[PDB]
Amino acid sequence: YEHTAVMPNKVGIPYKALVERPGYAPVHLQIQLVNTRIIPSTNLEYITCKYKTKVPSPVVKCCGATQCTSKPHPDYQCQVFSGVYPFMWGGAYCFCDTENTQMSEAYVERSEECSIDHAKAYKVHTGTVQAMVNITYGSVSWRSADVYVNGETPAKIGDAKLIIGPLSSAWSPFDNKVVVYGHEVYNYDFPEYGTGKAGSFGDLQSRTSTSNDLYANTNLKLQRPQAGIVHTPFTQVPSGFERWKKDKGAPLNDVAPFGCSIALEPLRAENCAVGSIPISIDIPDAAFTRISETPTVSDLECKITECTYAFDFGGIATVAYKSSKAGNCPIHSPSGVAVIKENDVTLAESGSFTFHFSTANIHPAFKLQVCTSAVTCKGDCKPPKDHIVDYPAQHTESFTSAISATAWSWIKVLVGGTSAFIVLGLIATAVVALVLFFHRH
Amino acid sequence: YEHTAVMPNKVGIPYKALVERPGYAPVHLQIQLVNTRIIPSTNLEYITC
Repeated sequence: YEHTAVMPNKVGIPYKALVERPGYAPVHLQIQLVNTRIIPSTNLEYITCKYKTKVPSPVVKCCGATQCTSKPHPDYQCQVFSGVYPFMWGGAYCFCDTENTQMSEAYVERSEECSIDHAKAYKVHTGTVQAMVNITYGSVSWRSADVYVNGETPAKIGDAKLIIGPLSSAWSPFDNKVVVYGHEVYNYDFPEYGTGKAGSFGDLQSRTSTSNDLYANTNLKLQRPQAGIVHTPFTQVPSGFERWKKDKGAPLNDVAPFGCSIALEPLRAENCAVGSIPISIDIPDAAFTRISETPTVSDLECKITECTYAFDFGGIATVAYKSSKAGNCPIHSPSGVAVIKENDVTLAESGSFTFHFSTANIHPAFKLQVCTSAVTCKGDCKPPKDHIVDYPAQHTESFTSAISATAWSWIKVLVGGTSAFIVLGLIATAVVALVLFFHRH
Repeated sequence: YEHTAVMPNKVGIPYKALVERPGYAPVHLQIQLVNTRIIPSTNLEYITC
């Protein structure tokens, strides 16, 4: 038997339902989620790290001049300085006074720390969604298996085939372009490998972690060596990756709404709570019993001894039955006013059992069924003493769940008697037309 | 759990109350005084004999 219904996209809260099959006793079906992963499809554009400009040794022409060729190198710079006349250890180096040439060639490469700390630039394209569901029905125990959240894939868990329906919203926390640095991800824009502003983020872009190609602008500029010493001095703007690591916002795993935990190695977005998930589970008939197998119950009276407003299970009710024989049949509340903590019960010959519930109403008006026989429960509830707790809400909050009986009666005379007061005023007009018409004849 | 009330200022008469924690059984409570001493602050000025 198939069972198709809808489910809120929650992790901790189970989904309790009863399957109504004609000619068979109803069975208890419980669905619980464990994880909920949103996995986009990403492609790496480039990586970024701090640079390191190595300077080769210069040639010191003693009497003459040289030139240089445009060597293929990232941010390669060249100049020629004349009349240097350098001094080394042990006297001067050249002989021609005020007629010399120093090379001073510089070149930019990536650092040796680039294999450890780097930022990877990704482009996010919408991908797949998968989750993990816990399955139990009847007397079969809890078991779990991974499913795929789409509209097509059948997942066989246990003996039943479950199709998890698609999400009701395509909301994803990721932007078009994300950057991954170490443990956390960010929503940051890129210079897109063609640009780089020499001090901001893309002053060293390499297409992969070991690429021979390397784009790097760093505003490198060679300066003149001074006073007769041999060195190559340069001048460049500082690192844009180093500047990014200080002037940096909050990561996406501290900013993302709906409680989206963000993991790394397939770049998922775990345990978001948005939308609804439809289901379709084909329960086998081997877990179904006939009407003659189950014991019928009668003479049901339910009394709520104590109720509390909090979203712990703070409502206790005792109900006395009169069954035909001993047995075990599940209980369930179909309405959304109350959820029920236990599923089955130990029946006897005209006993009484207690069940724990958790509502969000001042006056609950739910009903529950035991061995396909209904009984209505009602009572009053008190507010809880606590202000802040560490566990989420087991129930659900409706529009009319906060209205007490005194305030419900107060609005029943401000729209009940007042709207009926215009009925008195309208019929006085309707009879003054009749009493004036009768004056003529 | 915290329970607040008002007891009278009598010595031998015990105060009885029933605390009501929700979800739990009530617990009897009994507070009784033994002494009640008012101690003013004094400073000696002189003695006489």
